[PDB]
Amino acid sequence: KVFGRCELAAAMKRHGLDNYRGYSLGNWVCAAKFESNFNTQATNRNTDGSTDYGILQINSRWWCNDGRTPGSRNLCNIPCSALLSSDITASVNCAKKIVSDGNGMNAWVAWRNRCKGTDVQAWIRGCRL
Ligand SMILES: CC(=O)N[C@@H]1[C@@H](O)[C@H](O)[C@@H](CO)O[C@@H]1O
Ligand SMILES: [Cl-]
Ligand SMILES: [Cl-]
Ligand SMILES: [Cl-]
Ligand SMILES: [Cl-]
Ligand SMILES: [Cl-]
Ligand code: NA
Repeated sequence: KVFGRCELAAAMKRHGLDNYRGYSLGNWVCAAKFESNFNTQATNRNTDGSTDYGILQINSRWWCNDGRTPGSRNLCNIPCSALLSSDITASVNCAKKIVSDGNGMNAWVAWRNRCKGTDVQAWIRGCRL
C-alpha cells in the first residue's frame, strides 16, 4: 500500500509514535518518506546480504527473519514479510524496539541525513490528527 502524508501521520499517531522517546510525529513521517516513499511493500537488499523491509526499511541483520541472512538475529520476533503489510502495526512495534536500543532514530540513516535538525513539523502541516 502507498500511504498519503496525512493518512500515515494519523496511522502513526494512532499507533503511539507521536513523541515516542521524544521524537515528534514529523520525524517518523519524514523518515518513512525517504526510507520507503510511504510504500509498505518496499524491499531493498544491502551490500552485507541483509534486506530492508517496509515503510521504515527495518533490516533482517538484527530485527526480523527472512530465512536468507546467515547468522542474523530476529529481535522483533517477526517474519520480515510481516513488515510489508497494509497494516503498519508490526513495523511500528518493531520501530519502538529499534529507537529504544541506544542510538534513537539515528538507526535510520535517511532520518539522520534528511530529517535530523530540520523542520519535520512541515510533514504534518495541514492534516486532521
Ligand atoms: C532501524 C533500521 O533497521 N533502519 C535501517 C538500517 O538498519 C539499514 O542499515 C538501512 C539500509 O541501508 O535501512 C534502514 O535505515
Ligand atoms: Cl509527500
Ligand atoms: Cl512534528
Ligand atoms: Cl536468516
Ligand atoms: Cl495501519
Ligand atoms: Cl534518543
Ligand atoms: Na534475521
